[PDB]
Parts: sequence; structure tokens; C-alpha cells
Amino acid sequence: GMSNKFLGTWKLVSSENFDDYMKALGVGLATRKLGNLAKPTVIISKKGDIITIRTESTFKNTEISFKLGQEFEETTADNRKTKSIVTLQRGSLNQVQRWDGKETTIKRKLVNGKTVAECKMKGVVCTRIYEKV
Ligand SMILES: CCCCCCCCCCCCCCCC(=O)O
Ligand SMILES: [Cl-]
Ligand SMILES: [Mg+2]
Ligand SMILES: [Mg+2]
Repeated sequence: GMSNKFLGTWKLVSSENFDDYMKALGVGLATRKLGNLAKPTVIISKKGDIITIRTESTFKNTEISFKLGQEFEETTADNRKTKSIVTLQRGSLNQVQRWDGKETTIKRKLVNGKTVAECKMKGVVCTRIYEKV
């Protein structure tokens, strides 16, 4: 049920409050330094019911494949091992990651042709805007 408008190759154009988001995930200073400098490309694709989100950067690459509503094991860019679930709520693609009794959410939604990712951890909100390419 995912909008095919999500599908494509997307480039970060802006990021707000990423440091405090990373810090709340427990990312350490040197890694945050490089994370803040990174300008990743996110590639969303679909094969049958299986959706893939691939993030590419000089510093770290990541890739998850999933079916909506089906928990799956994830390795995040900061090397957290999580149980994740991705869902559709109101045209938004909502990812939840759980590990060690913690939880963070990344909500990706289409806004005037951009993908806007809202990343929440413990009341810290970070917003990152992606342009299709
Ligand atoms: C892949 C760029 C990040 C580089 C590594 C720095 C620490 C990662 C922090 C947690 C993962 C961030 C997820 C951001 C969501 C997004 O914008 O796609
Ligand atoms: Cl980069
Ligand atoms: Mg802040
Ligand atoms: Mg700050």
C-alpha cells in the first residue's frame, strides 16, 4: 500500500537537530562528528511485497528489507541491533526500532515531492529533508 512516490533515490538536503538525536541514541562524540558531516543517499525500492531502504554514505552504509507490519532484525548505522517494524499510517512510512528496552521512531512522509524524515528519541525530534534525484 506504500505510495510509489516513495520509490527512488533521495539525497539529504537538510538536517535539523541530528546531533541531539544521535546523542540521545548514545552515539559518541567522534561518531557524531562524522554523522553530522555525512550527506547520505537513501534508495527505496520494492520487489513484490518486500521493500528495501538502503542508505549510502562515505562513513556508513545500511540496508533493510521488510514487509509492512512484520518485525525484522535490523543493524543501524551506529551498530545498534534492533527489532524493527515499518508501517503505513496516513501515507507516512513509520519505522520503529526497539533495543535494550529503548525505542526510536523514524517517520518518512512526502511533502511537496520531498521526503521528510522525522526522527524521535526520548522527546528529541530531528528533521531531515531529502530531495529526489
Ligand atoms: C548514515 C548516516 C549516519 C552516519 C552514522 C552516524 C550515527 C547514526 C545515527 C543513527 C542512524 C540515523 C538514521 C537517520 C534517518 C535518515 O535520515 O534516514
Ligand atoms: Cl557522505
Ligand atoms: Mg537540540
Ligand atoms: Mg544541539
